[PDB]
Amino acid sequence: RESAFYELEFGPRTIMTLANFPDDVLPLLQMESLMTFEAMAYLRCDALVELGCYDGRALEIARLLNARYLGVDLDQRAIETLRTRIEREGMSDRADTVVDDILNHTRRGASVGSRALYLLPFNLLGNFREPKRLLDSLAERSVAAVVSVFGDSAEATRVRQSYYRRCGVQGLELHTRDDGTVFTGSDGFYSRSYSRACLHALLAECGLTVVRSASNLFAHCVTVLPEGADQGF
Amino acid sequence: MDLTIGTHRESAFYELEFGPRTIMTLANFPDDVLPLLQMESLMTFEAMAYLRCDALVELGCYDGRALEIARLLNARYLGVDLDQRAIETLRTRIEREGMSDRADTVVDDILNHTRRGASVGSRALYLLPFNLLGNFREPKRLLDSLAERSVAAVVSVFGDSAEATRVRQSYYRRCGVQGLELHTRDDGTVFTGSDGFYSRSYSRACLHALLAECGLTVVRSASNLFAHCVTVLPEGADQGF
Ligand SMILES: CSC[C@H]1O[C@@H](n2cnc3c(N)ncnc32)[C@H](O)[C@@H]1O
Ligand SMILES: CSC[C@H]1O[C@@H](n2cnc3c(N)ncnc32)[C@H](O)[C@@H]1O
Repeated sequence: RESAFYELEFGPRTIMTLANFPDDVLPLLQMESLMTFEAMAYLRCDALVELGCYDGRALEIARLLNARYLGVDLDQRAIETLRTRIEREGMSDRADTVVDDILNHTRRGASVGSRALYLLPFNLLGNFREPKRLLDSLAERSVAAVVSVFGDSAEATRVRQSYYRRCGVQGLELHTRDDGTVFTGSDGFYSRSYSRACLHALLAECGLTVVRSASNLFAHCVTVLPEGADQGF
Repeated sequence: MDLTIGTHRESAFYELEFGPRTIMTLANFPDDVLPLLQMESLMTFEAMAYLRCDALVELGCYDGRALEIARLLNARYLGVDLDQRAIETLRTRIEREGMSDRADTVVDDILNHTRRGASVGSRALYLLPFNLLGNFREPKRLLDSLAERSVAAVVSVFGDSAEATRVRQSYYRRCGVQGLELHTRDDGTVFTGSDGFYSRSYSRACLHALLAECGLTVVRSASNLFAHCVTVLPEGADQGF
């Protein structure tokens, strides 16, 4: 199961500590941040729900839009950092956190605001062997999602190999596929990249319409609407 | 006549072989640096769209930390840095992302560029990212130079909160700044180092006062626990489309 590696004491910390990031990770994070900001404005989302938020990697986006924020992560320590930041930034009335599995939240959690955008950041979707389970759950509590994945360029694969080595992923193996590159590790680590075509196809199969699609050397970022989601203001 | 007079100007530390690399390597960043970088990225993106800037000039761009902003707006981009290795990385990325027609780089002192450089596009926004302004003991000459080739600037600085000062101390130690000293001041804490390293933070009030003294009007101001980011217009810059 996808949650196995991130239930390990230092699974999340090793993956999300900036100290383990090659410089070339930054353009993926920057594209995703800008797309999330623009999507929330255009689709009139009053709430941002960040799945796998760690220490609140998208909190600043909600802050600049005066939107509600919910961060969901399994990492208790990273959530305490986020809780402290929310308090010190005077955002207690607008921002909250939950320590839970993201699938528990998407299937069972209460609504955040009236029009919530769900962010799947920094290749979160790529950590799922069966991603349809997560994508199918989004429609219930959201009018929109932003999905950020690693691409399948030679440079993307090289950056990822360097990244996952620095994180100290054990039994790290590279598996070249048609529609992306899969990395596996011995402690249940799983991460795949996506071709633009494979990502679009997967999203269509789960009833998610692509409104915006951005690509750089390292990443694909898409803004999607559920089929049957209200498109109003 | 004098052995070291004129040798500790802002450019001195960044003319050292590994000066730029040590400061701009993402691995040396505490996690709490990321909200500063995210806020300035969002403000730069929004400013360019609203003010109809067709060009982004990133001063101290390193490997092209704001290239993605220009790319997502289909804007022209110029990256200015003293670091040849980081500019080479940026040139490769520009080629591979098919931006050779609209993105360029210069290896030069940012002050040489702002004083003597040709215009970029028709309406350029100048980005002073990641506390660049704070590396100057006397920043007024840089701010005074901005009006000539720009209709707008985004200025990103560390704030003077207890947390900001602690994050900066951790950050500068991870960069391996030698003889690191912390100088507490009301309007922004100053860190110094052995090889000419100088970095100050700014209070909201001090940053606003400095910008006004240099004829730069704040039109948007954002703050978090760690940082202040402002969008400024020069007094007399055209504000058309
Ligand atoms: C951005 S993907 C990595 C981050 O997402 C978090 N994460 C990954 N999978 C889950 C999950 N199933 N439930 C909650 N948080 C998760 C990890 O703890 C880490 O902070
Ligand atoms: C964001 S401040 C650090 C970055 O700005 C660059 N930088 C600092 N001062 C100058 C300067 N005077 N001219 C050019 N690049 C500079 C450094 O080389 C580094 O990439």
